[PDB]
Amino acid sequence: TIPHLAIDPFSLDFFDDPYPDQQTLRDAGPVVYLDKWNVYGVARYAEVHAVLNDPTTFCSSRGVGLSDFKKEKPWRPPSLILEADPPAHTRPRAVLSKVLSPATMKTIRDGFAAAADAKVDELLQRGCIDAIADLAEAYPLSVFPDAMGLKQEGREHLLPYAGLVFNAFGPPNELRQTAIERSAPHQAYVNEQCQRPNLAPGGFGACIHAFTDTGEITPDEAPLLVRSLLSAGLDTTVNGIGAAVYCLARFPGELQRLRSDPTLARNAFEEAVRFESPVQTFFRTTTREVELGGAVIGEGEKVLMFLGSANRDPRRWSDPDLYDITRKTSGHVGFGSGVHMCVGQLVARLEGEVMLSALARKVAAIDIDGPVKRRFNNTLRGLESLPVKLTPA
Ligand code: HEM
Ligand SMILES: CCCc1ccc(C(=O)O)cc1
Ligand SMILES: [Cl-]
Repeated sequence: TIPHLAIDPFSLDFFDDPYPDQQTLRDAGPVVYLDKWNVYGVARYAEVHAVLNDPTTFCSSRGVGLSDFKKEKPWRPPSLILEADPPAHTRPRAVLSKVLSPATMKTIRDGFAAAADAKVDELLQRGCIDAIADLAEAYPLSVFPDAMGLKQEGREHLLPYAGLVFNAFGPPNELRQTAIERSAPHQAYVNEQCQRPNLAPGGFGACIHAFTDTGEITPDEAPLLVRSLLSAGLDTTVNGIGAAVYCLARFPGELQRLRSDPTLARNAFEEAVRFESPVQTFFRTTTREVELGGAVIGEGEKVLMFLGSANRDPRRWSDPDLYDITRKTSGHVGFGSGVHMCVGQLVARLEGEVMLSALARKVAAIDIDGPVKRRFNNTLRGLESLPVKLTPA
């Protein structure tokens, strides 16, 4: 039989410090039932990995939030990629893979790296800065909207829209209800920018539209795929970079190793994604009765995957609660796993790498010098404010 737990993984108490409850979730069994929301939960690495890698049994087209699209109306038209299963998923996935391809990274790296170096030089002139607003947020804002081909006007709607998207995967708690209440202006802005004439030549948005000539997607699919990048492409990186800086600030020995070998920048970022898991949770819906970790789950049930917990599971990781920039990080599930594994992962890693490279070369110490404030969101883990003093190398 499956253990029933009263833990609310979407409560502010949980967000404030999820680690003890995540252990309780892992140790109760391979599959638990969360009475608060009437969903199954898997918090160990093995089951999270298994669920992610069986999209046939554990589907996405009934939503990857708590809401079951078979029962309730989606809050916005479903994503053609995140909220689709093969074979409908396959061609939109291929388009985004090509738009954000290894070859595409060559076209943006120079500019992304220059912007990272410039940002760190700017911050060093101030010394004492907020590593969230002034760095984790400022840097992606300085490169990603431009890479998308967005106009300047209205960009202030991007972070609010993303906060909404990520809150909306949650249960109908206050965070979700308030986000949806306030959604109209952000939706209006984002939806408008997804149209072809509003996306600058050569940018990711224009490229998605260009693919409508190939037979991979129709012209009416392009705006929703642009919408995907404007939903997933900014706030994720904000929280990833924030995570990495927060790790370096707390683990000075690791900052020193990074300074000594800046080639560790990419793995130092990857390890931060594992360690903090800025994207904490996703759901699937079962398409049949299924046996998972000795437990039987009926058809049409929501299954909550704890990515952050999987990334700290001692059954998989040695010293999971240590930040180690030379850890073998391959296998972590912070970007997911399988057919939906983050299609933007090369952009995320590029941003993280060039920022950590800039810090590695320019900064001697990162010392927290004010109160740290956490930001609460149904799906994202990260900080509201991280006051630090940056000492120049
Ligand atoms: C550190 C930064 C990021 C993290 C931690 C992250 C995390 C994730 C995760 C866990 C998934 C899997 C969702 C699932 O299995 O249902 C995912 C998918 C996705 N991500 Fe990322 N992401 C990041 C950055 C980005 C960026 C920069 C972009 C685009 C520029 C992006 C676009 C997408 C899209 C479109 C999907 C859906 C892919 C599919 O359904 O096939 N993400 N991401
Ligand atoms: C971690 C990224 C989560 C995510 C992925 C895809 C979408 C979308 O296609 O709209 C929105 C959010
Ligand atoms: Cl929308």
